[PDB]
Formats: sequence, structure tokens, C-alpha cells
Amino acid sequence: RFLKVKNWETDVVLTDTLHLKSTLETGCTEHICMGSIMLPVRTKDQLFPLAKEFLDQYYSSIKRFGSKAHMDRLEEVNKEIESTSTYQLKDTELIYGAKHAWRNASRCVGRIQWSKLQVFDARDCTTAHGMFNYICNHVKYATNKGNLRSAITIFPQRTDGKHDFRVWNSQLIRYAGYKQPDGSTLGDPANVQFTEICIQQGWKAPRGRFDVLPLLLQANGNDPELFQIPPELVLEVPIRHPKFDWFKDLGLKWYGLPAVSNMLLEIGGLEFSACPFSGWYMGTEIGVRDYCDNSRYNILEEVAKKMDLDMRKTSSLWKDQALVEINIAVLYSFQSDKVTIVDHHSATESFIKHMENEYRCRGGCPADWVWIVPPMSGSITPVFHQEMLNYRLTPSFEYQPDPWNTHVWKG
Amino acid sequence: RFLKVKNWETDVVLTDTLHLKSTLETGCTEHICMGSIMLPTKDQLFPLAKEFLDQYYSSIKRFGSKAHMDRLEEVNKEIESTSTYQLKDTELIYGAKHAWRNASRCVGRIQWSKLQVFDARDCTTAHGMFNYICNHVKYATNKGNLRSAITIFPQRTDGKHDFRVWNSQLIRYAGYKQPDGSTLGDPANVQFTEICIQQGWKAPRGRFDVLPLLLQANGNDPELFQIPPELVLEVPIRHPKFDWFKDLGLKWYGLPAVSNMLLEIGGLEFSACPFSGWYMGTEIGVRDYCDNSRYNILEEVAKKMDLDMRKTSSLWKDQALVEINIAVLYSFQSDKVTIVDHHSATESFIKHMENEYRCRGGCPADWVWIVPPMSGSITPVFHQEMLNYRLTPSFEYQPDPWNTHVW
Ligand code: HEM
Ligand code: HEM
Ligand SMILES: C[C@H](O)[C@H](O)[C@H]1CNc2nc(N)[nH]c(=O)c2N1
Ligand SMILES: C[C@H](O)[C@H](O)[C@H]1CNc2nc(N)[nH]c(=O)c2N1
Ligand SMILES: N=C(CS)NCCC[C@H](N)C(=O)O
Ligand SMILES: N=C(CS)NCCC[C@H](N)C(=O)O
Ligand SMILES: [Zn+2]
Repeated sequence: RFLKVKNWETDVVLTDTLHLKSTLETGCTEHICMGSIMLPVRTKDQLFPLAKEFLDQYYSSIKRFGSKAHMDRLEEVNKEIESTSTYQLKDTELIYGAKHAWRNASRCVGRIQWSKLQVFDARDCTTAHGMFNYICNHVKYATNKGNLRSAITIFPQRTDGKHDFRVWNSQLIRYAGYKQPDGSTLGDPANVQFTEICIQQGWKAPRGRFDVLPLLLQANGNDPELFQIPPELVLEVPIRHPKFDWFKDLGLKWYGLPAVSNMLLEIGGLEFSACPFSGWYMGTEIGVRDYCDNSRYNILEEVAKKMDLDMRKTSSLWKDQALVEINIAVLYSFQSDKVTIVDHHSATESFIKHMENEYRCRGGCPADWVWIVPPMSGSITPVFHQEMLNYRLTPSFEYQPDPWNTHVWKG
Repeated sequence: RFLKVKNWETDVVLTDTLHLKSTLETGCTEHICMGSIMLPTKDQLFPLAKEFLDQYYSSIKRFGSKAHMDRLEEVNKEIESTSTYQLKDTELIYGAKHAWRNASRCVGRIQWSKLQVFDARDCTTAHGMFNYICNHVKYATNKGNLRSAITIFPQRTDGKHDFRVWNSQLIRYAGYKQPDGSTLGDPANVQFTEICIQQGWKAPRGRFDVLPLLLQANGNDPELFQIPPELVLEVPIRHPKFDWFKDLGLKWYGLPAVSNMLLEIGGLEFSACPFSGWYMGTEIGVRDYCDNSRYNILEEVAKKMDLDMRKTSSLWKDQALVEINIAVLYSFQSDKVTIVDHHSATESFIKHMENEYRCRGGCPADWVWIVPPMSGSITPVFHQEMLNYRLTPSFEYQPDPWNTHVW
């Protein structure tokens, strides 16, 4: 079977065959679409098929399908699974795996970069201090004095589910959030629960509006331990505006390196529960969501006040006006300090080219419109007008529950 | 599968039970989501009619009544005999209001029960259709105090005698291809404009020429009519701050009136059923004015603003975009013509969702269509999970008549 997607701005029509290799389920049925829903012990029984599937893909990509090395590897993995109940990936397989999980990430607009990922193999890591060291190295490498480089660090795979490696932080670098007695929040409200945990674990909180959180790292299923990222490794950018000299006096900054650290990487049926990865920011991530979401820093009011906009009726679009200025400031500040960032126009345009290329050379590109379309100025970006098909391919990045909800405390 | 939806900004959680009444298909499967795809006999008829009459009698608290059973039997006898049936006026009004209620892509549904329904099933000719449409336009426009309305022409019989409005909206601006390659007026209507000219229309060839109506009664060849200009309310676009904005030469019409959809009630198909409410500002200022395939005015405006158009990261398009939409809203408000901004409209939709969930058990909603094309995440609907599914009565797409009509 074949499926057609149409761009309604250009009339370009593309044909998807790649969806036929989709195995996992979307959450939709014949009668209900769940396209806008945020979140819609593995035994020998299913493991080898999952392995074979991946190894077939790997060997096909390297033009060695059906070869002796291919057949020997399948044989080797089969015997290792029956003997040891799991298997270990070769380094080549791990790198391919990680790059493809990114490539298959339907919610990621930045996938044009997928093949230029730096993969750090941390499967020899045994302790939380070892994790801290690997993570510092990732941060220093990825940051690269502002010239950001995509990277992922991969900790040992899950075994029996009782010895998981986990990074308890949702991102490697994030600001603390503090709930005040009067109900207000100091810092980032998105991080209040995690902050409270850190403090309980013994973190001495500075209680400012932009405190970089400590790392909370769990090795081999043991209780997690606190570590402070050396401040010289945490690159930050003071936010100012090119025309508004009062903007700097809002006292805003942000960190340069976005590094998602709470997802699970699946490669050939193996589960990597600690696999922090990083690219670089699209401006709207910070300027629209981090700063302007009502449940985040929520700065629209204070910015609009300083702009002297008519804040009495919504139809003056005072929010829309302030939103644009804030986003200008974010991009201006990063560029001025020579820290990698991409605006939503450039990024979405690159994604369309990526997407078309993938259709031609791969037979498709799974994409989640709801996530791909930027949170401001939607229809003036080309992705708005692009039909997309969403489906699940492996290797993949998956959500997993926050560890504090599942961890069995040793004490 | 008694599903939940969460608002991630407010943590409000709603439980959906209404989806279990869904009938038709979404286009999605377990393996593939098609959420962003734009267009995804006697024995058939009676179940459809029954399902509908059942809802109707339940809604007036007479489910299982003699009158309910009587009506069921009566309709069954009429279908068996005539191969079709006719709706009572009360059933027609209920069905139309509920088709709107069920329109998962419509953000304006808080108003669903206030619809004025004009029964035009006695219409036989295109001249009669024109008259009904002029009356609709005048009633709906109401000197700028717009009122929601639908006019329903006779239902399909054998598909050889369809009533159709060839226009996509009752009021739209013409589009012409210029010798120099560019396009004058609205590029979306270049093909329709061609056909009008082909049919005898005398085009002023301006940037904002109101198209004529091409009206089809009983399957006959369609016929041209000019809407009385005094019936077409337009708004010249000016900016409250930029005096040069008026020089741009922009206007738009006050009445959005979708005329090319198909209304299905109780299995019956109404192929000509133009309806109208009032504009959300972004429809005009974002989509009509700033789409690259429409009036595409971004660079002219940014030029006048003296923005730095050398790099995309200056966000000049974004700045121009906001100003334009300020001007649209300002203008309509100043001329006392109903319009709603995207902030107000999305907030009322969240309220409407709350109401539906509580009193009806759900509200089918299409996130891709409901989230406005600008400033998405600063509107509450961005953070609202929505379940999309198909309920009847419904409005459906149908093919453009010219690709079908046997001349
Ligand atoms: C290199 C520049 C990159 C850019 C500009 C970019 C852009 C984005 C953006 C804007 C999102 C939505 C994030 C949100 O709204 O919270 C996203 C999601 C995502 N990205 Fe990328 N990304 C980049 C690199 C990467 C890399 C290196 C990986 C993995 C190796 C990756 C994997 C993902 C995944 C799995 C998601 C889904 C996140 C979720 O579901 O919460 N991205 N990306
Ligand atoms: C009264 C105020 C109304 C507002 C503010 C409103 C708002 C909207 C908006 C913004 C859209 C998206 C349209 C687009 O982007 O092209 C839409 C779609 C739609 N509306 Fe409403 N609407 C209103 C009244 C109505 C009425 C009276 C009906 C029917 C009786 C209706 C039925 C629909 C349908 C079926 C769609 C989907 C159209 C399509 O798929 O092309 N609406 N509405
Ligand atoms: C309810 C809705 O699915 C949710 O708010 C989504 C919408 N699209 C998004 N898109 C991106 N990139 N990031 C997000 O967090 C979200 N949130
Ligand atoms: C391809 C995509 O589905 C298409 O551009 C949609 C996106 N969402 C939309 N939303 C509204 N309200 N109106 C539209 O025309 C569209 N177009
Ligand atoms: N851009 C990336 C690639 S690692 N990460 C996305 C998550 C960051 C989040 N949106 C934020 O704005 O802090
Ligand atoms: N608001 C309504 C209720 S009839 N219709 C929407 C379609 C009009 C179109 N989006 C336009 O901007 O001209
Ligand atoms: Zn779906």
C-alpha cells in the first residue's frame, strides 16, 4: 500500500511507503484520533525477534544484508540471548541505533542534523560518580564554547528492571523552582517537584530565580546521589533586546545547552533508561514556552507593562506584541554572544527540505504536526501547510515514568 | 476506553463518554495517525433515520413515547414506499444545530444553539435560490451586528437533481492570472473566477471584486447572479497607529458564509446548505492576508514599517503579522461589525468544552484546526488535549461541482 501527503502552499505531493515498517501503536483507532494527547522486565520470548529486526536493518544500511558477517552476528546474538537472556550491541550497532532513534523521532523538528550525532559510549559506567564524570564530559563537548555540537551519552542497558541507570533530572541543565508560602513561585514552576526532591536529598538551595539545579544520578538501581555541575561548564546568556534598553533590567537569562535526560532509548529490544542527549535551541522554546507559558516564568504581563501597551482588552493583541519582542530579544542575545540558536523560520524550512529528502531516499518521514508547528506564527512557517503522517518506528526514544514514582528506596 | 483529556496549563481533567456514540471513521488506524491530513439504498437509510430520531426524541424527553414510536413507524413506512423521507421542521432545526455542535474543526461552537435556520426546501429554481441567499445575507449581516444562520435547500434524491452553490463562500473576492505571471486579487479563487468569466461574467479585474453567485437548482446548469452591493458589508482596513496603513488599499467583507459543504441529517443529504457566523480576526489577518498562496502582503507591510528584512531571525514577519491583525480587529470594531479576536474565541471554546463535557459527556475537537494560526501557545486551547471523532448530524466536504457536473 501507498499513502499520499500534500503541502497546500506548494501543492507538492509525496508518497509514503515507510509506514509499512511501522510496528508499534499510535493510540488512535478507526473511530477516535488521539493526535493531540501528550502521552497516549522484558523476557527471552520477544527479545530475539526484536534483535533480528534491528540487525536486518543495520546490515541493510551497511549494504551487507545476507552476508556472512550478517548471518554470523544473528547467530551470535541468538546464542547470547539463550545463554544470558540478553545481549550486548557492538559499538557500530550502538551508534547506528542512537542516530536512528533521533531520525525516527516524529516530534523533533531538528532532524535534518540526525546523521551528525556524537555518540558517547558509557556502558562501562558502574557508579553515580562515574555518571557525573561522563555527563560533565558531555556538557563540555556539546557546549564547545558556544559552538554547539549534538551529542548523546549512553549508560548501561536495563537488565532485570531492578538495576536501572537513571538521570533523575528532566534536562541536564535546568533552573530550580520554589513554591512560596503565599502560593507564588520563585524560579521555574515546571521544576518545583524535582527541586523539592533535591533539597530533601541535601541540596543547599540558593533560592534565586535562576539557580542551576544539581544532578541527581542513579547507577545500577541504587539510591540517587547529588552532584553540582562545575559552573564554568554551564554556559548562560543574559537576555537583552536590541532596541529596548530596559529589557536587560528584567534580569532574564537562559542556559545555552538543552539536554533532555529523562527519556528511554530502545535499540533492538534493548532498553537504555539513561541516555541524555543534546542539540541546540530553537528560539521559541525559550522565548515562547519557557518565558511566556502561564505555568512557566510567565513574563508577558511585566514585559507588556514596560512597553506601555493597552493591556485592558485582549483585542489590542498586547500579548502577541510582547511575545514577538521577547523572542527577538532571545535570538539577539544568543547570536550576540555567539551561542548556537536557530529561529523558527529557518528551522521549519530546513525540516521541510529534510522531510522531502527522507521521502525520496527513505520512503517517508514520520512527523507529528502538533509538535512540529512552532508555538507562535504557525501559518507563516511552511510546516503549517504540510500534511504529515505520524507513526512509530524503532530504534526509538520513548517516555518513561519519573523515577521517584517507581524507585524502591534502599535507605 | 472511557477516555480522559487533560489541560496541561490548568491541570483540569475531563472524562469523555460521548465518543462511544461515534459512527463514521477518522482515517486513523492503530498504526498511523492522519490527524494533519486535510481531507481524510433503502436498507442503508432506515438505520440512519432511526439513530437520528432516537437522539431527537431523547433530546425532547420523549424517548420511548408513543409519539416517538409513531414517528419511527411513519418514517419507516415512508422510506419503504418512497425510498426516502422528509424531516419535520422541528427535526430539521435540531439536526442543523447539532451538525454545527458536532463540527470538530469549529472554534465558535459555544454559540451552537442560537442558529437561525431558514427552510428553503420549497425552492425549485436558481432564481429562487438567489432570493433565499439574498435574504440570508441580509438577515445574517444585520447592519454589522451579525447573526448566525443557515439556509437549507432541497435534499438529494437520486444525485442527478442536486442543488449546489458553486461558490465556496457566498462572498469572496475574484482572482486573476496576470500576463506578467503574477496574480491579481485572491489566488485561491483563480479557477472559480475563470469559470464565472467562462459563464459570461464581466470582471472589473480589480484587487477586491466581489464574485457573482453561480447557483445550481435541481441538477440544471448553474446560473450567475450579482449580490446587491448594498447587501455586501465591507470594512476598509486601517491601523490605529500607522497612518500609512490605509494607503495599502486593503478591505475585507464582514460575512463569512461557507457554501460548499454537505449537511447530513438522519441519512438525508443536503448538498446546498450555505451557513454563516462571524469572523475570528486571524482568519483574515493571518490566513487571507499573509499566506504565501493568498494575498501575501507580509513584505509590503514590513517595508512600510522599515523592518530589517535581511535575516529571518529579526522576526520581521512576526512583527508585521501582529500589526496587521491589530489593524483588522481595529477596523471591524471601529465600523461596528462583529469580529472576535483569537484570545477571546479560544477562551470561550474552553468554556464550551467544559459545558459539553458536563452536560453531554464530551466534545469532539480537532486540535490542528482549533489552535489559531498565530500565537498558538499563548491561547488556552494549545494546552488542551482534545479527542477527535465523528458524530452525526454532520457537515461534510463534497467535490467541487465543476469536476462532476454533466453539462
Ligand atoms: C540539533 C538541534 C535540535 C533542534 C533544533 C531540535 C528541536 C526540537 C524541538 C523544538 C522539539 C520540541 C521540544 C519541546 O517543545 O519540548 C524537539 C523534540 C525532540 N527532539 Fe529534537 N532538536 C534537536 C536535536 C535533537 C537531538 C540531538 C535529539 C536526540 C539525539 C533529538 C530528539 C528529540 C526527541 C526524542 C524529541 C521529542 C521530545 C518530547 O517528546 O518531549 N533532538 N526537538
Ligand atoms: C458564529 C461564529 C463562528 C466562529 C467564530 C467560527 C469559527 C470558525 C473557524 C475559525 C473555523 C476554521 C475555519 C478556517 O480556518 O477555514 C471554523 C470552521 C468551521 N465552522 Fe465555524 N465559526 C462560527 C460559526 C459557525 C456556524 C454558524 C457553523 C454552521 C452552522 C459553523 C461550522 C463550521 C464548520 C463545519 C467548520 C469546518 C470548516 C472546514 O472544514 O473547512 N461555524 N469555524
Ligand atoms: C495538548 C497538546 O498536545 C500539548 O499542549 C502539546 C502541543 N504541542 C506541543 N509542541 C511542542 N513542540 N511542545 C509541546 O510541549 C507541545 N505541547
Ligand atoms: C496541512 C494542515 O492540515 C493544514 O494546513 C491545516 C492546518 N490547520 C488548519 N486550521 C484551520 N483553522 N484552518 C486551516 O485551513 C488549517 N489548515
Ligand atoms: N531543543 C532540544 C534538543 S535537545 N530540546 C528540547 C527541549 C528543551 C525545552 N523545549 C526547553 O525549552 O527548555
Ligand atoms: N468563520 C466561519 C464561519 S462561516 N467560516 C470560516 C471560513 C472563512 C475563511 N476562514 C476566511 O477567512 O474567509
Ligand atoms: Zn490520529
